[PDB]
Amino acid sequence: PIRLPNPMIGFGVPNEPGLITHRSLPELARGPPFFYYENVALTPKGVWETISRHLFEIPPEFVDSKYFCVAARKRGYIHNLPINNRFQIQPPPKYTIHDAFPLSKRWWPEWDKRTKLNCILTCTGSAQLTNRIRVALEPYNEEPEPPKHVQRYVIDQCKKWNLVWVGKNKAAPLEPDEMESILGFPKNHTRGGGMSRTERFKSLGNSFQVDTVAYHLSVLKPIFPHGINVLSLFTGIGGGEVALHRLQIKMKLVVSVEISKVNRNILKDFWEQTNQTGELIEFSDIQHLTNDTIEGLMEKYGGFDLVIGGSPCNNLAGGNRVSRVGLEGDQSSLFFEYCRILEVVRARMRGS
DNA sequence: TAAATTCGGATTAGGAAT
DNA sequence: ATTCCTAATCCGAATTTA
Ligand SMILES: Nc1ncnc2c1ncn2[C@@H]1O[C@H](CSCC[C@H](N)C(=O)O)[C@@H](O)[C@H]1O
Repeated sequence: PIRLPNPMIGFGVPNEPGLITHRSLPELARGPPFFYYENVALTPKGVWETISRHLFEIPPEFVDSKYFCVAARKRGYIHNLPINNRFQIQPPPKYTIHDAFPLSKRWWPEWDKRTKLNCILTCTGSAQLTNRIRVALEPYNEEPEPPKHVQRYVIDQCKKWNLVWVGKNKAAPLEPDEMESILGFPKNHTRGGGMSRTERFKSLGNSFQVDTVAYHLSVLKPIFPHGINVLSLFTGIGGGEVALHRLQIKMKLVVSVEISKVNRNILKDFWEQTNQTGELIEFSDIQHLTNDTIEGLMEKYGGFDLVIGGSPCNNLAGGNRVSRVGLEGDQSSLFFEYCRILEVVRARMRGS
């Protein structure tokens, strides 16, 4: 049974002890191509053991992105990248609630001792929840401090729904541009492209924390001085593309596979307004992307140097109330589609 | 009818006391 | 090996807005 590390610092995080500069990886796991798989860390029993077995028995690297941003994000990363001499993209985002939310100290109670947000999810706190918190604190506004039982109803619900103090006894959840900034994306990365505000919440909560991924992908910069061909599976709003962009790693070609059209619109928008000189190729459903097209694309452009993606975690997240059935759920089973495409790439890159 | 709103517990792990 | 607590958690779906 894989037991998650405590602290969840992986092979080491900036400004913290325990950095490991060398690991031994199984020979069946060696590149080329380099690959990078991501999923949530807190899965049902036995999920990561199944994932590792299908990804060459590489032990996952579990990192909580609270060591990179203000909001926790416990994820497991399986990859065959070198782990020595990583680096972070500058400047790093704000570390604490005080610095991330400057206007917060006007409304923040001193019995709310949070210095760190919980994980950014796809379903946001209710407006009726903000009211039930405002009504609970109302009968104690001329008292210096409300009682204890009134305090932890508010504190437990603020932690449960990731609420920040925005007004007088007003605890409201994060807005999309605040999620964008914490997740390492530039401002208004997901505003246009036909994305409704509701769709912005779901696309953001499902995405990478760019600084964490960029820290891991930073070892690629000395290896490829002329750029890389990238195979992006389950691209989303392009977390890996943004990370590679901030690392100043040229993207000669990006074959993206992402089924949501507004996500594909967000990526093409990002591709043009960053003036990417490379070519972007967008596919929709991974279940219709045949092995022969992969080989066909690899023969035109010369194989992929990196295969990066994160399969759906719908059936693995603890927030799922009706369909948290594990790796064989209808959406998270697309993890084996990731292994399918990756095996095609390895066939040409390394042989047998 | 796209968009917005609301509410709906269980599964893990760990600590600490039997 | 049990019991008992705190604690975090890339969510679905039914319904109403507009
Ligand atoms: N059948 C399918 N084919 C291709 N993509 C799919 C798919 N089913 C779900 N997806 C996509 O897989 C993505 C996983 S979310 C991961 C996206 C990435 N971590 C980011 O930075 O945004 C989702 O955006 C979802 O739309």
